Amino acid sequence: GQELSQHERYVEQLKQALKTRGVKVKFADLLKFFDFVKDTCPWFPQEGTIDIKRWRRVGDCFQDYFNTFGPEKVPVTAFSYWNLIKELIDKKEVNPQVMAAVAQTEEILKSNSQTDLEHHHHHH
Repeated sequence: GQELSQHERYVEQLKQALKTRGVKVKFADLLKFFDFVKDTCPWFPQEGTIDIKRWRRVGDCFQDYFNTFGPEKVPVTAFSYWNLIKELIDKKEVNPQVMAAVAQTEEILKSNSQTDLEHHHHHH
């Protein structure tokens, strides 16, 4: 999430995507959930493929994790945020603003790693 928020070319396309839905959120607020998919689905960037057929599994994952660890561990808003990206990818075919961002995210996923740098802190 905060990783993608630093890639300027992707940020330009996301400025269109955040705005076009009319949802009043900051980039920090959106990309917070992009961090959440990496932490819950470490295999998603390994597939390096961003299509709704792949993205549906991310929500299935949040649902499994939600039933196992409760709403205090996974928020119900994670599904709400997830739904926003779900419609964006499902209809990327008529949304070139996000389609370019889908391609850019795949490029960045393939260029990056599941883990890099001293992320020596998990839990709280």
